[PDB]
Amino acid sequence: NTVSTMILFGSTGDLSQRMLLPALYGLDADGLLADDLRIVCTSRSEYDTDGFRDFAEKALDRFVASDRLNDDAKAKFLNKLFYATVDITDPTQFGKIADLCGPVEKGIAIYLATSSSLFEGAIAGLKQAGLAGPTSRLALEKPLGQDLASSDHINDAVLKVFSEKQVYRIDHYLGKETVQNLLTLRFGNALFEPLWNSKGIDHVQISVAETVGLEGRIGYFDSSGSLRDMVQSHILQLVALVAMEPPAHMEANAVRDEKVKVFRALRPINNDTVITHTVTGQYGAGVSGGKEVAGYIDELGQPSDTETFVAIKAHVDNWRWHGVPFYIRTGKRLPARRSEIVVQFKPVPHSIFSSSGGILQPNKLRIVLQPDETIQISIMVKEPAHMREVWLDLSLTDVFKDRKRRIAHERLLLDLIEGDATLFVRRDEVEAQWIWIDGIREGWKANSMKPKTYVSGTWGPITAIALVERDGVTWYDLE
Amino acid sequence: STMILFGSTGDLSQRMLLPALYGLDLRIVCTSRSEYDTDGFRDFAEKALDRFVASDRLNDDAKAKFLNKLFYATVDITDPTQFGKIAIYLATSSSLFEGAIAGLKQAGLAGPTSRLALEKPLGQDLASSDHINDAVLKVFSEKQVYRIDHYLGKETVQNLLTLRFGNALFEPLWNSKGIDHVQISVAETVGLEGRIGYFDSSGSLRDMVQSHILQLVALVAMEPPAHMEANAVRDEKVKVFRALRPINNDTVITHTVTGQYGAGVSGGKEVAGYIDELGQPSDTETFVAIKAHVDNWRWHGVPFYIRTGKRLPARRSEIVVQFKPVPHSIFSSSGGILQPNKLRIVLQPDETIQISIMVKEPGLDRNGAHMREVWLDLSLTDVFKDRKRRIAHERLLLDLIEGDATLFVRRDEVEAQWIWIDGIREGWKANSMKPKTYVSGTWGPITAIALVERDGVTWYDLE
Amino acid sequence: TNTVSTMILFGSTGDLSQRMLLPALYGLDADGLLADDLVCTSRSEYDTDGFRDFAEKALDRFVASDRLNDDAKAKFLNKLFYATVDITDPTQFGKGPVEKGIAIYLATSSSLFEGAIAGLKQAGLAGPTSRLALEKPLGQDLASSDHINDAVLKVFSEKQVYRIDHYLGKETVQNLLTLRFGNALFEPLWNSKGIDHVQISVAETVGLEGRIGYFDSSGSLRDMVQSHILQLVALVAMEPPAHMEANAVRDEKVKVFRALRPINNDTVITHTVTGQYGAGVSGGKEVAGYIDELGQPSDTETFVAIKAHVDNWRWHGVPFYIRTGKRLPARRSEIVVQFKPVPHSIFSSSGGILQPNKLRIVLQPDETIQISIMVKEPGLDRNGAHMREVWLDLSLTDVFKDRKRRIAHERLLLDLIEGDATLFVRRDEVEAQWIWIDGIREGWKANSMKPKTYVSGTWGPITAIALVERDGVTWYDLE
Amino acid sequence: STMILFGSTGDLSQRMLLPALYGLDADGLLADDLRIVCTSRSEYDTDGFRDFAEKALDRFVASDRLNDDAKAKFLNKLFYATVDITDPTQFGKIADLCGPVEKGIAIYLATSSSLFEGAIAGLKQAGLAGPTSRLALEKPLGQDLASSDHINDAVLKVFSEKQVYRIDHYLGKETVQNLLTLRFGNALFEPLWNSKGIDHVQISVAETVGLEGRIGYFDSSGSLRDMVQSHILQLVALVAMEPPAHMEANAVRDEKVKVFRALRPINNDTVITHTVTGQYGAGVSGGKEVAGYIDELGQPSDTETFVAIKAHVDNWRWHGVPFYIRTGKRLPARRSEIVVQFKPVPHSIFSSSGGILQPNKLRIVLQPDETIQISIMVKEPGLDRNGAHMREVWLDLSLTDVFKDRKRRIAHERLLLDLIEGDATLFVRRDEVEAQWIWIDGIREGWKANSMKPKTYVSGTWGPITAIALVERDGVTWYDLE
Ligand SMILES: NC(=O)c1ccc[n+]([C@@H]2O[C@H](COP(=O)(O)O)[C@@H](O)[C@H]2O)c1
Ligand SMILES: NC(=O)c1ccc[n+]([C@@H]2O[C@H](COP(=O)(O)O)[C@@H](O)[C@H]2O)c1
Repeated sequence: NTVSTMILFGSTGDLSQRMLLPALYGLDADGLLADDLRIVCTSRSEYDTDGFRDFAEKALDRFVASDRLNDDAKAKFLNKLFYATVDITDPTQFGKIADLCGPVEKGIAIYLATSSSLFEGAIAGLKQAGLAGPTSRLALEKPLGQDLASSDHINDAVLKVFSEKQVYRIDHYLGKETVQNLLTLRFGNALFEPLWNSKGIDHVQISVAETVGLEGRIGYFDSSGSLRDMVQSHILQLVALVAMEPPAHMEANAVRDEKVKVFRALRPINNDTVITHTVTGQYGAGVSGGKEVAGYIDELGQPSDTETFVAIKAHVDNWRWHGVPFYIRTGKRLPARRSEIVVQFKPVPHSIFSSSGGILQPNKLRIVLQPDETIQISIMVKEPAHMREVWLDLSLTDVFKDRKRRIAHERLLLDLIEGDATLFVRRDEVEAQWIWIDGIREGWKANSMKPKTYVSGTWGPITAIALVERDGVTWYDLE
Repeated sequence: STMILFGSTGDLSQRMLLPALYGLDLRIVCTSRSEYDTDGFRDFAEKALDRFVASDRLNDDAKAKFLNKLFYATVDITDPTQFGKIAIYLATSSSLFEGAIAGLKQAGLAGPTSRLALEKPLGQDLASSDHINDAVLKVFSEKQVYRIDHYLGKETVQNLLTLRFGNALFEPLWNSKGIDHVQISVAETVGLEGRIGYFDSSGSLRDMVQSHILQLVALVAMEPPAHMEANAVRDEKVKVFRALRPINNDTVITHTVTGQYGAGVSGGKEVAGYIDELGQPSDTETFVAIKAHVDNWRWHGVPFYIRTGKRLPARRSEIVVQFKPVPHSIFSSSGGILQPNKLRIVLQPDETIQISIMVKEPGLDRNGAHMREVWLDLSLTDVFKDRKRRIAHERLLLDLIEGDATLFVRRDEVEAQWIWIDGIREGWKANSMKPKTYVSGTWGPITAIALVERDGVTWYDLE
Repeated sequence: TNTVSTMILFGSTGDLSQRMLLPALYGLDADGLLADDLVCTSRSEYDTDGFRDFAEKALDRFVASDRLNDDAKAKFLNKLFYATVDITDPTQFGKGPVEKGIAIYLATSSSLFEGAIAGLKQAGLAGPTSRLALEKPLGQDLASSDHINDAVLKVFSEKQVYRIDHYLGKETVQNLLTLRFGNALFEPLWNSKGIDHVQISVAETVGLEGRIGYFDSSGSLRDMVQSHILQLVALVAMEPPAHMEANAVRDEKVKVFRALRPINNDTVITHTVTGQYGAGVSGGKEVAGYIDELGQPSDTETFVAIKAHVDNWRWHGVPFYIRTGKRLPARRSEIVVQFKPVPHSIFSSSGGILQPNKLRIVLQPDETIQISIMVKEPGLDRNGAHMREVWLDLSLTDVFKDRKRRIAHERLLLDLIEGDATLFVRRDEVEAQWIWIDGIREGWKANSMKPKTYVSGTWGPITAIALVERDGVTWYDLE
Repeated sequence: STMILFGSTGDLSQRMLLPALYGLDADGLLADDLRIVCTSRSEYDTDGFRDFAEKALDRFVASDRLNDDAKAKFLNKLFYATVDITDPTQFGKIADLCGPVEKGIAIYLATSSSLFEGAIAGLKQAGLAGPTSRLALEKPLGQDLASSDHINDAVLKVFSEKQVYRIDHYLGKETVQNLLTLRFGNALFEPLWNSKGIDHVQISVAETVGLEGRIGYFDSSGSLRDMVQSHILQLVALVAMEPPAHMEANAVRDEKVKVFRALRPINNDTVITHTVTGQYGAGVSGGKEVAGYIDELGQPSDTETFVAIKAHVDNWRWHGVPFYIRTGKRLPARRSEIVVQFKPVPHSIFSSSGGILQPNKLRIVLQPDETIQISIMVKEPGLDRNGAHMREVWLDLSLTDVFKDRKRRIAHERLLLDLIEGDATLFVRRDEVEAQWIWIDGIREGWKANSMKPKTYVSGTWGPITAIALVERDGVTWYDLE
């Protein structure tokens, strides 16, 4: 089902230069593209197809890794680069894109790199062009909704023209190689699944932490907040991958179908539940990176009711996971850039050792998705009569230094060209994720909850550290 | 106080025990097959003191102290008058014990407050261990007896129960289900020097499987005690050995393979064959391998693959628990071996724990998407650069000083070992089975290589 | 939510509108479940006004005697209508309040179903106000089934469609999930570890007599395994729904349907068996063979037998033995989960049979759940003491004497007047059912498997007992 | 060979043992050569007291087993000499009474532990002791562990442990014997027999009667010493034991002793929380008005007749699983039974629906009937508007119905035959006894320092209100049919 005609919308955007064109050339330069591939890039600004190509070369030079860069391999990729100045608002403009496009039976992959308000106009023009017709796919990587209603608004109006199979919603997460091995680690190994239940598993937690701020995306970040921005998709995907029941086989939908279910089955957070289970944290002026950094209001310059931090004790309510607290924690201006997963297991049924002897420490498996990728499992070992909880450590980066550090889109981009792709979100996953997330905002918006701030680099609001510790567990911290 | 190390003037107590004993610092009495002087025993100790940890010997004023305080005394072990030339260890052998035990006690008196450590196989047939034990227990106290397994005291052997029972993840699969087979391997690069004749009567099997490994097996297969009591531990090991599937005269043909180290190379030098070194024809098995079966609710149908040898290509000690594979491969044929997870701990050669894991390879939606096996390492001897890599024997003497057997073999344990062992012997001897020569530095007879492979399993090689 | 006062009946002339549907409806109105204000169209044209006489003939001799009463019948007789029309002719179909919902029940054949849609749309009956139910044997091939389904879908929304399987209404079939997931003892055992094989048997003493002509089309495997027995497999293997939802439960069956090991053309010689009932004894009486009863020589199976495999985490490697049969020794539908034997016999072989535990759900004619345990016989023996297998028996027929509900159909039917539809199948379910069964038929046709004769009343072809025998498994029978 | 019944005048001998022996004679499991010599403390001195034994046969033995002709064959194997354990000098009369040493002598002390030691001293003078001689004892085996040990120590000093065959009446009943067959002869249970899958265990011996003619012996001990140190504690070991490798006497025991060694100490502190005591009180029993225990005693009474405990085995398998023991006299019904409540379903797929989904339960009634059954949830049949109904149900097995044919025989006949056989299979070991004794001695001390008072319950009532609350605080209840 590979597509030899693809159209790049929003080609004027930073993402297309920053994450799209470099990924493409990276696929080119290695030969994953059928050389009979058309790529009709479209932007409002005016450039000659040879012209646009020169702009792309700048982007390729300013973004593609130097080792990949080759003046021959760039040129071979540019001769598959064709552009066409078009207004969306005017559907009559699209026909010029249509003439460039390769025959429909070969098919068209339609990337949308714009704003969700701009989505509605563009789809209409394609049908007159004929690009709207089946044999056309469609990817989306935008603020395509903040609540259900918009997402339903945006999706319902799309599903009018295409179908779910045509739609390829994309999550930057799942591009990540580390995110992907997680299914392999759980289902390529038979030790984890026996204990991957409510019994022998005590608490689990997610922490996507970053020192960076909302530098540049502020004003636009102020609309999402950490919870709309990172946890809505990115983090709930981690939960799905870690809690999903296995599919019978590695199918796009069957994999999705289990994640969809995990999204569907979770403890809802209600009005009364939110004060107990939710924590907010804005950023105080603080020194981060050894350099003093300004508060959120400092940079924002305006009153703001957005988070930057979130931390939620979620519950998966399925036979397997019912009653296992899932402790989420994301935020900016944190002590380290370290996204990580810690599964903590229930302690041994009986400590047959002396009370004096080191208290047993529950076995825990830790995976850090970013920046370093490592997998470690806690154990107890008698010391050369005492013990130390010592770790069985492994670094993926050490394991495969040679493998190329491809970009997260290079991979995502091809799945879309190749055929049905499991790394792309579905409406069923999308509606459920809002279901949980939305209420949370409405319930705590209805509760006049206002974020408790911390000085930047403080590890977040004190109110947080107690959400976990009033149940008796601590957030994993390096020592 | 005053001890007696009968056979301290020997290899047993020149590197393994007495050289290690330097750390164990009372007047020290030591018997001697080569009966030298008081100062000379210290001088002989001083050469062994030279063969000790460089830092600990250099730091110790003990080497000066050893010259300062020393005891030597014609052992006269055979003589009823073997004594007078508090606790004595029998660094002697089973033969150098029975008469030795009878006479050493009589000259200085005996009864309680006297040591009783076999420090030996202390038996050939059951009757040997039986008779020899029986005459001891009727003359000592059961608490006084300290049968010694050089291994059990080794710290790496010890953390197993902490490993096994301090960790939730290992036990759910530790079953008949969830384990495909277990694998124990005692390797040495060395041949036999000066011990071949004693070894030749004993056999490799008797020297290591009966004492060094069977305990290891218990530690690996035993059901836990309610609490970590000396007898609570031992009572559950006894349960293991007594649940060992007997090797009949029929089970020996298919389930065992004998070997013998031939002539070859070891490292950068080349060594000669075994019998030629002996100078007399030997039918002793330098190398033996067993397909032991333990039958219990937990394990019935889990093969235990034994392997200890001499002049082996490399010396390594470790256990390979290979787990029963995933009930289903949720992936396509094209990507991933999906090789079974295994837990491996190096023991005597180095202390490390590693678990086999399978991780998806960095990949793009190419036609092939393989997942590679990866291991989680812990260097038990690299994280504890603070803890002294102190010898294993040194600690056991502390337990003797306590007078509580924290780790000494029990008769009800021991008698379980021979009954199984001797059934291999009486049996395969009744079938006229003979040892197979193997090149020095190779991996025993090729008859073994087929023992592992008729099941669909292979031994463990790092490469 | 039906707002429905109108019922549509097709195929009344069949031995189904009389034996099951007409008595079923008798209950729906004789206990206040049918509105007082609340049609009969014949696949075979019949003289009219016969039905008021016909129901008394057909019902009296079909409905339960205790249930039967002179009064209840008159109201039912009045409500009933009878127009003599032909499915082949659309104009006939046109010859019914709009406000009342029209619910269309199709008790004809799959081929006749398309015509009914053809006349309804044109007669004025098909309406958003119309809900249509369809018989279980719809289609002989996935493409034929997909053909009819696609046509109905344009005419009717999926919700209006109510795909019928009578097995899903049988009480013993319904509580199967309650048995499995309302009880924690069963689930730990329900895995590749702890289950040796599952064993299903729908047994029948009666060969088709009137229906042989229509049967010869659909093999015993098509008539029963496609719908009835294949649902049983879902209930006995389906992973738990997080919550019981009509679609999620159907969704999880679909997952089970899709995880069956493909019976190709190479796995048909080894994992399937066909049979045709020869001549023998039925009730001390001599009854004739298939080919005698039906003159045309035929390769049709009056008996089938499968060794199906579910290849997921839970079930990979657990054999599934399915044996629908005609002219068999008994009418006993019965699932027999046989569990893995003790990991070790800590008991001497001489005194121990140590037979494996078996969960036997008897679905008909008697409701009788039971479990088998081995218990020591009471005697004084110094050695080799004997141990005897014993059964813990239950009787849903004896325990629920008070509940007193006669038939599955009345619940399913009433449900269509209610519009619930949880029992009714879903399209995605249907199509995964066919593709698996279609392969088994194609492989035998490509592999030229021909039914073996079995004297009528002998469990089946000798070949079945050997399909189990090679694997050590036997066919459970009361001994 | 030759049997001796020390304690011959005992009511227990009259009902439990003399009927059992008749059954062995009737079935011809008893040698014609074998002769039984009985010494009774206070009555029926004449050898023709067989009539007194025959009286015992009538009021106790089953009619079908009873056979007028068969009695005489048995009674003319009965030889009685009046003897006093306290005076050794009269032990001789038991000797000079058949008892050829080569045939050998099987000695039964239906006497109390206090009388145990004295009887042994007479036998050694009589030449009864040492070779060719066995020895049986009884359930109490001493007031305390030191008390049992002092009597114990001298037994092994006199006969080799091979020859002591201590009797725990429960171990040997067929329903008690099957337990291990239940546990390890099937694969269904053990997946869940752990601290994951189980809510709690419940062992309960109930009795409609009080103590009559047993009161003087009874007020020395108490119900826990009477039917717990030996009986109910054996049952606990069988329920919680890790399986043996293969079914050998010591292989079974060595794990049972561990279950006893595993149990957590009640201690002085836990008794307010884990111990409930009762004193049988005047009321109804059997439909009859029966007298209160103190009034029957004729003296103040500190002994329970009822106890209820929250036992804890602290091993890998059972750590933290409460075991609710409850043995009583004048309880509403006679019925020994075990109820395993399995930990409830992990999550409910039909949580919205009304039905409770009660936790599964394995019920084994050892007495008075023999029965195993299983709690399962199954959907209630209904036509449902919206919402669903689920009713719990029982999978039935009446062992007696399954094997009615095989003769039903007294546990003692199995227990006694092994004695002549010289078999220790249903006979307790000293290590078994000490572990049971230390636990009991510690609860008794805890009761002593806290001065707990048996709390009076009515006759025919479910014990004291104190016991119901101890079960209630967990949420657990007591199984009561209906
Ligand atoms: N007893 C029955 O007649 C019965 C049973 C199961 C399915 N069906 C199917 O429903 C329809 C019934 O038509 P007849 O009543 O003419 O057989 C057909 O599609 C038939 O194959 C009938
Ligand atoms: N039913 C019983 O009498 C019974 C039950 C268990 C043990 N015992 C023991 O047997 C002897 C009974 O003697 P009495 O018949 O005088 O009660 C005592 O040692 C007693 O502890 C009696």
